[PDB]
Amino acid sequence: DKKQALLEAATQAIAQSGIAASTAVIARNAGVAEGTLFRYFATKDELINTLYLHLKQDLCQSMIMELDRSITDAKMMTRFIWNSYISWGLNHPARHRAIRQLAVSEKLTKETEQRADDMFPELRDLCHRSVLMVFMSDEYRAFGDGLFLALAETTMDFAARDPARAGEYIALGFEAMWRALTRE
Amino acid sequence: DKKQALLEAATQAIAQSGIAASTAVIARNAGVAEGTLFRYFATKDELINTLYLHLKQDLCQSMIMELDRSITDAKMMTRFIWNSYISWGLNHPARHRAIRQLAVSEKLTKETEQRADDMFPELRDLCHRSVLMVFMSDEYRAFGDGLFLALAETTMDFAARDPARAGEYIALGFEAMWRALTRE
Ligand SMILES: CCNc1cc2oc3c/c(=[NH+]\CC)c(C)cc-3c(-c3ccccc3C(=O)OCC)c2cc1C
Ligand SMILES: CCNc1cc2oc3c/c(=[NH+]\CC)c(C)cc-3c(-c3ccccc3C(=O)OCC)c2cc1C
Repeated sequence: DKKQALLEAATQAIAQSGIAASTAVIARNAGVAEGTLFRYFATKDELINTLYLHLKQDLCQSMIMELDRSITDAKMMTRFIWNSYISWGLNHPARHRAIRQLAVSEKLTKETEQRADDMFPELRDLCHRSVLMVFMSDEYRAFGDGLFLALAETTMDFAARDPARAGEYIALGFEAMWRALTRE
Repeated sequence: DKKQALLEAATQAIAQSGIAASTAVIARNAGVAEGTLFRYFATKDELINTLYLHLKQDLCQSMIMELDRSITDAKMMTRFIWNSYISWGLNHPARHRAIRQLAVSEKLTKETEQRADDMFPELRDLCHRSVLMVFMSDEYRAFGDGLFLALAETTMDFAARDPARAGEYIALGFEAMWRALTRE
């Protein structure tokens, strides 16, 4: 009756005031004290590896409930999953604007990845089969992830401000990143 | 001497808070009164247009200065241009953050936008020949510009954090931008 208020506080804080959020305001929302948070989340990073897993879970649980488990085409499957990502993102700006710092902050662990890699078996093998091998290496994977998110968030941004073309931005955005990240 | 101060301040604030940045914080950081800022620039939107041009001219001066005539190959010529642009962004990180948020802000006038296209007449032609027809159009230009800027921004951010591999991020990002925006 408070943990998801200490994550319903962080999301709304990381969002507005960047990875350096003021734990003071944080308390004023979940209604707790400093050590309280630290009795759920040991350190500030654990908070950032857990809040990321929290916000990731939701994003995936969202992306799975729209998976038409029947279609074959790797690109078509990637196209349908891109729709979900944009949807969740438009539905949950603050959430998305918080998962944004997290995936590009480095305060993340390598097990946090396998949590965010396995947590959706379908996209993981799909990427292995579609993404340039260079964006699958240890050295340039984060870069590849960075480009994908920057393209998704740009697509989110335009969709939200011009709702009548939204569909066209989604399709245009998807095709752009597909050429950028997959095999020719 | 105050106008330049206002510009320099507006750059630093927009980089941090986008176009929502306060006109009071801007004046204050430039060591002038908020009333004064508004005698130089009657609206916030007028400030937004001038700083855009200020920044664009600065960015294009760098590109022109570093352009090699000897370059006869089209793809190679846009690579060299890309390096300069990234470099300009590595050198001037707030200038680029401000430039990107201004560029995508829907408050730019038609003349600003026209006068911008026409600072690098030759690169401007270059873009018309290379770039996907759809990203040059009336409806979707602004999206293209956004996609482009997202890619160079992510390139720039990875190169600055992990400079050991700066050259590779820059090359990888160029190739990603090329497949995303240019025609076959
Ligand atoms: C919070 C959301 N976080 C992420 C969401 C992502 O969604 C992705 C969707 C994709 N299509 C569906 C729209 C493709 C092709 C790659 C994606 C990547 C991705 C990009 C570059 C390299 C690897 C991956 C990647 O996921 O590697 C898995 C083996 C990705 C990465 C992150 C961090
Ligand atoms: C502050 C910087 N402002 C801009 C700088 C830009 O630099 C660009 C460099 C390029 N090559 C070198 C790396 C290419 C190919 C396109 C570029 C575009 C561009 C991208 C998409 C659609 C049109 C254009 C464009 O410039 O259209 C002109 C008609 C571009 C756009 C803006 C706003």
